[PDB]
Amino acid sequence: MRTQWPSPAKLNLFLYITGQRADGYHTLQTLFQFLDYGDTISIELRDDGDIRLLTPVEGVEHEDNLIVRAARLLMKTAADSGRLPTGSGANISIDKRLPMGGGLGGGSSNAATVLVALNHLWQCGLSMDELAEMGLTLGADVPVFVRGHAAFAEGVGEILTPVDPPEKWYLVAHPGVSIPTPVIFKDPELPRNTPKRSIETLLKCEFSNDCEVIARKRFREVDAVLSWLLEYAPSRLTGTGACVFAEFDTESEARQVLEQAPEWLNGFVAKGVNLSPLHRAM
Amino acid sequence: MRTQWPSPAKLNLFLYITGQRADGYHTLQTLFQFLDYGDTISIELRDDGDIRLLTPVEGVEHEDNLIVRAARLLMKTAADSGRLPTGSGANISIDKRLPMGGGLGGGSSNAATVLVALNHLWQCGLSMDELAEMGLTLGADVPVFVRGHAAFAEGVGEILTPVDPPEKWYLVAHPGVSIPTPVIFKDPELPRNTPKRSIETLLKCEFSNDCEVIARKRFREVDAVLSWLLEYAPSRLTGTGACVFAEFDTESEARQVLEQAPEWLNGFVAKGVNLSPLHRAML
Ligand SMILES: Nc1ncnc2c1ncn2[C@@H]1O[C@H](COP(=O)(O)OP(=O)(O)O)[C@@H](O)[C@H]1O
Ligand SMILES: Nc1ncnc2c1ncn2[C@@H]1O[C@H](COP(=O)(O)OP(=O)(O)O)[C@@H](O)[C@H]1O
Repeated sequence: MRTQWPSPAKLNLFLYITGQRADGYHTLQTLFQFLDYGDTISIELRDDGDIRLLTPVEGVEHEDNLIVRAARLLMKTAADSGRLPTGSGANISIDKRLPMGGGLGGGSSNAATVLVALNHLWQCGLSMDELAEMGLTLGADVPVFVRGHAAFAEGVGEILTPVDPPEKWYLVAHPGVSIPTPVIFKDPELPRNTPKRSIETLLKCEFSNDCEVIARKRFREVDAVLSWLLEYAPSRLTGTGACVFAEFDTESEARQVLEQAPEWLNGFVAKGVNLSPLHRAM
Repeated sequence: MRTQWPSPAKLNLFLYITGQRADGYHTLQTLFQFLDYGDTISIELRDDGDIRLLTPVEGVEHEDNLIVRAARLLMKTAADSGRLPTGSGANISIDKRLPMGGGLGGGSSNAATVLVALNHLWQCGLSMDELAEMGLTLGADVPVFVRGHAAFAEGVGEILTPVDPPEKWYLVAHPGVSIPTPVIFKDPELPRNTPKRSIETLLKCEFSNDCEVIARKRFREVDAVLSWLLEYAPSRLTGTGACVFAEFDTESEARQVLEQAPEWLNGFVAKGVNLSPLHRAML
């Protein structure tokens, strides 16, 4: 039989870069909230051990797809501890709505959703801790999606504390430019020394994204989108860009501004949700 | 009173790059063993809450030193979970023998030793898991040093399985070139698709380091050292370089080859040990 599984977007409501190790990896303090909007993943079980992604994702080959990578990692990890019933396989299809990149975390969401879904359908019986561990090897943000709650992330992205930030409505704009994450993280002007602070401190401070000053400066398209939206509401970069979000108390106000937006904002409106649509449909 | 604390070197006996995430981070499968050789960190407790590093490290600012970063992170973490006695502080001095970088893990080791030593001396009682967690925020290799045993490391460097590889003797050479880790990791020709395999598979395969082919080609001083050493013994890059190690069954044979070595090898000899000298001193 066929099952459907949400793969929501996220926003980083705040993102602080606390340090960079000698190998180049940046430590962060960041707050994740889900959008009630995203991809939908359909799965049909197989009993011949095969994994198939039936829907190509534009510009990614089958075996590099995070969906396939996640399913094969789960398969291999389970099998190595005798947790994988013989024949365990799946046909996987994605209704893909989230942009590629943008800082909405679509790739990580897809991998989280696949691990959680297949763990359940194959009855591998892995813990959420185990799924989150494994997921972190595939994408920086997979653990927040696997665990399913709005969360303050630190450590190397593995330390997650649930929080319940305001479930606002957002106008999420996608400036017409591609920003690969390394492009921002290699920038010499990137802040990399924001003081580590408590969740109690951060939650009461003004929210900002340390990547924003850089993305705005290097990419005119982000500067244009941000300038346009700040005339209406507090608006920030999510992830390492390019996407930018404007916060509103109600759907009507968000959509009021959307209807005034130029086409080049490539905007949509969605509500922040603290429990993931994945886990909710569970 | 003054206590002394080993901060040993490591070698990666093998290092496989299994993948790279969208954010640029590379996942690895690698085997660590310690050297019975390294830095020594001396600590004197303070009761006024200060942290001082009395010995500056070449080219590294006080507050950018991983010794200071690690001491301050523990203090904050203990204080906020109510596990730091009032006034806990320390004077810290390092007898620094390890090169800067080189793939011997000196910075990570210094940070691990500080965490372990100050956790013990201030009586905070943080677990090894907590100390390894904290440590991984400071350096990629801190967890192996905190947990104190030769180990197979995977995950994002947090998943450590004890292993007992052969305690060989090594001639460790330092080609005369600086290799920042990011330069190797950003290279387009670096392997990033080595199949993730089981520890049993790995332990019974030929050992290699996926970074070596890049380091050799970009920095021919590394190519020189490797070529010279490979005439005498199996030899490989450690970490992302520049250091290269050659393995030997005995100290005599290793020092015999050292004796013949040209000056530009900048070599020393040390024995691999599976229990960290830090943890051995604490027995
Ligand atoms: N199913 C997938 N969805 C999105 N990106 C994918 C997928 N599979 C592989 N990728 C690759 O990995 C990157 C992930 O980017 P993104 O969609 O923002 O996800 P995330 O930010 O969660 O990693 C993309 O650049 C893309 O080339
Ligand atoms: N006490 C320290 N010893 C060595 N390196 C340090 C120290 N403090 C900071 N560093 C930084 O770490 C890098 C060198 O790394 P290395 O000495 O091999 O240890 P590791 O690679 O394990 O951090 C340099 O960029 C240096 O500036």
